[PDB]
Amino acid sequence: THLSLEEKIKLMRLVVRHKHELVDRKTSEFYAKIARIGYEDEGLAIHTESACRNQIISIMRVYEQRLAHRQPGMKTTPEEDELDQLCDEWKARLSELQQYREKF
Repeated sequence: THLSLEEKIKLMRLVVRHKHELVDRKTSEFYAKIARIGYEDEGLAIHTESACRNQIISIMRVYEQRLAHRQPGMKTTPEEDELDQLCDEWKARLSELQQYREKF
């Protein structure tokens, strides 16, 4: 299914709010919780764990494309600025966990 921009922001706000609850190698518990709270509180459709995770993967993929093609002087909206900030914060959490796994 396809999320609207508003739904993408609601979803990423939740992901970031709960980011410290993600435990490396326990992704199932995290994405299941996000899917549940997104449905119960933010009015998102019922998603399976996998479907919810796929939505977040897609948001992040498009974010990376936006970053790569951003141009100096481009005009952005406040919704775009918030989504980019949320995506940056989620990317940083994933990178933190990757560094912990690799280095120790």
